[PDB]
Amino acid sequence: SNAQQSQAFECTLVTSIETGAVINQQGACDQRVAPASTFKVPLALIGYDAGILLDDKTPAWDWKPGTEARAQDRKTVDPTIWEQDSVLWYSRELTRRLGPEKFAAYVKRLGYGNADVSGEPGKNNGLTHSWLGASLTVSPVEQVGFIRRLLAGNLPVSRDAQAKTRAIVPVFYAPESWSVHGKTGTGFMRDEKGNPDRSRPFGWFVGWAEREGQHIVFARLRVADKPSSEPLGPAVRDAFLRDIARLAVH
Repeated sequence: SNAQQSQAFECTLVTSIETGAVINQQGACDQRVAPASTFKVPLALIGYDAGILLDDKTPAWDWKPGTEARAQDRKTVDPTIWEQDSVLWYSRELTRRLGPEKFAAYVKRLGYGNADVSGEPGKNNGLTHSWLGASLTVSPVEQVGFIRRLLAGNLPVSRDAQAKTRAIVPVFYAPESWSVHGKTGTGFMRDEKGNPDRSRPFGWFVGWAEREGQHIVFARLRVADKPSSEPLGPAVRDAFLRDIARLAVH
């Protein structure tokens, strides 16, 4: 096989909030990958603490000509839609108001992954592409640790910002009355030259879930070595919701 060796892998990490113990772990769950749209969770947190984001419906911004955005994103967006629909330009409008110093200050203070939002050295894309592949990476275990802290309010930002961040995390309902609060992410791994490799798509689903008062925190990440027709983030999500009852039984 003239191609390079396969770097595909899967992780599924579920931990109990009440006992602190791992419930189900498939894969090493320690590999770092760009958070993609999962970064909207700590970015909402940064925005609510800084005061650019106010509540679940404000500020409402309108897409305007000249801004890079998918055809579905060209509408009016507020924090709820931003999270539910993964609106990339709203994230970049939020970082543009934050500025490079405030942005790297919050990411470092949150201890989120490698806390590197400088971007690719030479392209000055820290504020626009760092969470997509340019610099910032995070592992499943670090996704679970951050979400655990967010869920308890122990992150080093205001507790009201954490409450407002939890409120716009999208909600899903899984079998056996599991209420799931999760965020997807989809992207491509980088090739040797630093360009997106479309044969290496990846998908995330990270968040927490509740059933009859018990809480779990989870992270699922799939990194493929072959192209996919559908976005992996939503596919990983749908598979996780179908499985979470058997996954959380231990």
